[PDB]
Amino acid sequence: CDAFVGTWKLVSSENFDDYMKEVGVGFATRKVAGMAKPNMIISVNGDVITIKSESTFKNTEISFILGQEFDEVTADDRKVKSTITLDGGVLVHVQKWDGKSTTIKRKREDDKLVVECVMKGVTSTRVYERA
Ligand SMILES: O=C(O)c1cccc2c3c(n(Cc4ccccc4)c12)CCCC3
Repeated sequence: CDAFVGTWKLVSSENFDDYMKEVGVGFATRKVAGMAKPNMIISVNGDVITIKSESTFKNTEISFILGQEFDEVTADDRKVKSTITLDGGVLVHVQKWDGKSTTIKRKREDDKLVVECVMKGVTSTRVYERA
């Protein structure tokens, strides 16, 4: 996947706080993460895709091969098992930890990068446009 390549800035966000809460993020991390307006920088080198989110809150980075599970430390310090695939042009990122699971879909829509975060009954949607 490469249509995802480029530098992206968060422009809008709905229900993210509820999302973080449901995932289990403590209030302190919720406050500073909810107010963050991170840049998402996505690059690809062959089979390795790298995605960085930079913000004053925290900088994070993952690098992976489609279909290969990998260990991740999240901005909220969860140690999760992550598995990202490309499905109908949508990057589907799954995190599993403690028998729980959350799903993050990244898609390209017009000129937006759209992010859908799902946990249990909560769905948060985030939009990012080119910088
Ligand atoms: O829009 C995001 O960057 C984002 C997308 C999906 C899930 C998450 C979580 C967070 N962000 C935002 C974020 C992450 C790293 C750096 C800045 C902002 C998500 C914060 C920690 C809990 C889970």
